[PDB]
Amino acid sequence: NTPKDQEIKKLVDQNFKPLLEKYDVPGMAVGVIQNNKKYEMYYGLQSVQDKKAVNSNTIFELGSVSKLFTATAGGYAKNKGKISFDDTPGKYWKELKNTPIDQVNLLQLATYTSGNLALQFPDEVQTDQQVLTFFKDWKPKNPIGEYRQYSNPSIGLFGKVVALSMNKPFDQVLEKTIFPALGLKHSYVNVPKTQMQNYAFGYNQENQPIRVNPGPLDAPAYGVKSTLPDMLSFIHANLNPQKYPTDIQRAINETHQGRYQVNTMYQALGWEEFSYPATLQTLLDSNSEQIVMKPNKVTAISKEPSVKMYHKTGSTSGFGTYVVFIPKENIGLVMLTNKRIPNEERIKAAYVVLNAIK
Ligand SMILES: *[B@]([O])([C]N1[C]=C(C2=[C][C]=[C]C(C([O])=O)=[C]2)N=N1)OP([O])([O])=O
Repeated sequence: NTPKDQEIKKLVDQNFKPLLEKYDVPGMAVGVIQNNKKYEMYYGLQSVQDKKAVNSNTIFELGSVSKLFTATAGGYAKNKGKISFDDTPGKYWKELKNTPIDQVNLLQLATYTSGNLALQFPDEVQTDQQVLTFFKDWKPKNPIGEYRQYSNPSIGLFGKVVALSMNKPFDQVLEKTIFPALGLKHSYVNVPKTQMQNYAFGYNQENQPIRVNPGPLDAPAYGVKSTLPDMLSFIHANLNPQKYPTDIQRAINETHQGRYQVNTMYQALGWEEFSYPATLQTLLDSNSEQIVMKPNKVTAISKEPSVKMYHKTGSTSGFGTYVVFIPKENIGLVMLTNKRIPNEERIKAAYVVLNAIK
């Protein structure tokens, strides 16, 4: 005879709250959506030195969960006929016409299969001129389309091309088109002066306050900041795309389509996809050092499951993110922290909570 809000709170207290003491995490926001009912749980401090509590207004760095907004933007551009995933970047970024990188298509950039792009740009690459020079000087290594290497430059270039195709800088594509289409009110590429009071400090592994550094093509790769209420609205859109206008509806569905497999992990656009029900170990394997940090030969999808679940981890120097949703159970979860904790702890906490809820 316990209300649903209190049962979810108890499960999140049991599974997420102990991670704050264990990893010395100053602040955490955990959100659950089930049957279009949203539950918001806030713990600890957005700023230790200011003694400001995490709340519904607190802005967190999403890190690589930013890639889900880049993927959604690409899906929007494709379904409006602004790009094809069979196009090469040279069609939109003319200075890349007839260069080796112009042999790589947009889908291969978005899904990390160029065959010669690492996690990060070289440290020296900062300016737009330096980014252009990097891609002009790029040469293939592995056969194009065959090897997955998780890469910021790779989806970064996809983002930049999607932006060129819509005649707007990438920050404006998200802030003026995609965020408003998804009904997000407190989501930013650039947090304005009037919201800096709501922008959490991140905390590094010595619990020193830090925020993300500017970097080359940072926005499309890891540059989005958001609140728990906005991230629950984003999960709602992914659970119920039919309720949104055609353009963003088709954009969202585009991001759910598996493109290839690496064992039990299906690479969608931004999202990782699994046959549901998934075992905990399947979800843990998706974020192993081998999958995240090294190249892996991809396979064609040979078993398309009827029922799928989707997740994505995100990290910056000072922030950890995890988002997961299961269409069949009409349920999802968001975790935001202002200190990185191991990916495996995020995945396991979410797994226990989502499997225990009635
Ligand atoms: B994204 O967030 C890709 N990603 C992670 C990072 C990162 C992680 C930890 C520290 C630092 C640093 O100190 O700046 C950066 N940069 N890009 O995805 P994952 O790692 O898969 O969740």
